[PDB]
Amino acid sequence: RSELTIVPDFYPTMVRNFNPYLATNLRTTTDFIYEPLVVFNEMKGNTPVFRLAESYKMADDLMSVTFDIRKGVKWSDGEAFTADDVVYSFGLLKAKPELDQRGINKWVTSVEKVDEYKVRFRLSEANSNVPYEISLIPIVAEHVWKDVKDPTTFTNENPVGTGPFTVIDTFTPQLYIQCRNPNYWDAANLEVDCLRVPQIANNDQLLGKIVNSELDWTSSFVPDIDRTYAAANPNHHYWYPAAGTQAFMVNFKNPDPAKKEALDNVDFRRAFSMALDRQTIIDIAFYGSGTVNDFASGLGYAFEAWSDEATHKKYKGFNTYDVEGSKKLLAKAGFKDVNGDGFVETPSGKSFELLIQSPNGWTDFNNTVQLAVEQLQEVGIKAKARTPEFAVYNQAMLEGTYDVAYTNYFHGADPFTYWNSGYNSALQSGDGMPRFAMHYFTDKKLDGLLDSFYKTADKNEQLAIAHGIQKIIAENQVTIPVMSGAWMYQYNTTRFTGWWSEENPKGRPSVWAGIPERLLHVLDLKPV
Repeated sequence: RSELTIVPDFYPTMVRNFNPYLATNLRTTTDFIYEPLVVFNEMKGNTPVFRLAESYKMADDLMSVTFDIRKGVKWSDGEAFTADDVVYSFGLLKAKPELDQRGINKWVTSVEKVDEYKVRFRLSEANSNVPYEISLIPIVAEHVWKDVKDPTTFTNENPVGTGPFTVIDTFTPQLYIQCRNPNYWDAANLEVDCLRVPQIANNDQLLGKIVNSELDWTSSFVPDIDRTYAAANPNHHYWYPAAGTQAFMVNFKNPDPAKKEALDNVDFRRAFSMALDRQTIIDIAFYGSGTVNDFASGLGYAFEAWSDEATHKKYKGFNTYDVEGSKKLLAKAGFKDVNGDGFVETPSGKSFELLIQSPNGWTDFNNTVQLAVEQLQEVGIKAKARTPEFAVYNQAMLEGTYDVAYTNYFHGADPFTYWNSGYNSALQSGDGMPRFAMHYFTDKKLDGLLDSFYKTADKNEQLAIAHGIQKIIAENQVTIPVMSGAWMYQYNTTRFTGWWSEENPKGRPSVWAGIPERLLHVLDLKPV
């Protein structure tokens, strides 16, 4: 019996709740107990990997999509998994919207049974991203939940699932073990017999247990990891691939004529970007946990699959640490120190200072701004750090009164979330809008491409649209991308091999609930 010790989440004690539809539950329910129809491998162009369903096909009008259920799949209790399960699950969520955590009801008007192994989702809007959203919704057993009078308080203590681990072998306040689904449709590929889940309340307890080498799969913050964890045992490894993008946003409509002259100048934005030392920002402010983002468009290495490598190379130098190239571009653009103070004045000769914002209390971001100031000072740009409370920092962007601001962004399964929220001109106005697109740069074509990204299910067409967005953003150096966050993930080779890593980058390696790829990952694990 091979047991794999995982820590998808911390708890003060173990409470037996495997209801996939409750916010508060055990983090080994989704994916392990209830297998999705499809798991999209986001790190790899968001390519779908077929599991419970064999295939899906959207209508050319993109108002509906059908899935073909794989035949022969059984619930850990022996019962057959069919379209009836899919139809029931979505109906349950449609009728009791609080069970719908992801808000899928927004997209799916109804789910109908085409036949025992084929289901059709009817949509309320043309959107080729719906199959991806559908994949994230857990499917339960109709023959079981139909008799569950209270799905909102039901704790599902003796789960009947389609996933690889459905048997609750041990359950105590300090530990629970979830073992192999005896009717698992893909048992041949499952070599791990059980999931050993130890109770760990916080980072302190985890650190102690992880350095002692008693864990296999974790996704927790580990301080001074190379010294504390890596050096303790040669079987101690970790891989932190790229995540969400972080950057400095410049205000194109700065109300100060002099500052605008600088910010609303593509060459100055490029100089500003070449002065930054990205790798140092990651190593110092983020303790080495992050990835350099030298994409002028901000695409980032989490989506290199979507990148037009030619557009990347062409502007990559404007997003690489280059002190003398910076001083030179500024010189060529007319930004000269006519005052004699060591700081560049605008080309029309006006003096200026740039206030760089970061929310009060966000230490890593605050330190990043401080480093940016030092670095900008080396090229003649006069900047000063400021740390207003988030509300003000946020209001200043929505009101367009700020100069420069460091910020992170939401990170989707593909580049859309970043590009749309960060650059769609329609998001720069209206009441209740976030700060993400508040740089005030506008381009009718760019918006056109963003709004068409999901209006085609033709991948290559969509891919072309991606390249189109990338070129517009990169050539205008709209913002100054700095880095990509890190996906936390540590693995131990003492008991298993096959782990994903920089050398074997099959996908997002984290063990957290919310990372569907963890199912495919556990399936690549082989005991030692």
